[PDB]
Amino acid sequence: KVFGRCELAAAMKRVGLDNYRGYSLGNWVCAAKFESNFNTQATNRNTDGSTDYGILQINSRWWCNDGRTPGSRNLCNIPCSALLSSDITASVNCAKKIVSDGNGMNAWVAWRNRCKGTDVQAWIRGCRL
Repeated sequence: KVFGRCELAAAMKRVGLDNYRGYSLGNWVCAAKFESNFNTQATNRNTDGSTDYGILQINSRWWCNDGRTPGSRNLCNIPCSALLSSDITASVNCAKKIVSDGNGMNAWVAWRNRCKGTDVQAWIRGCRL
């Protein structure tokens, strides 16, 4: 599923992401935009052989098990395919573990390079949340 901007904002808020660990909703919507373009089915392979999954492009090396990443840790206890669902709950739950990880949202390279320090409030502008 390809979410609309405000639709995703509302789904994320409902599942408790707004200000989770100090990160406003605009941060999460911005990250989804640049990581997957709001598409739950997005997958991208990495150079080390691991693969990024879903709306938040969660990496198979540490977070999920895709059965093809030798030595993956699967810290979120889920098959990576679960992250491609039209229901963002699993992705959000795993993201909550990642952001609590100590590095914050810097774990997401697109957030660091394209969202960090920008007026992320523009991302939820006009939405009825």
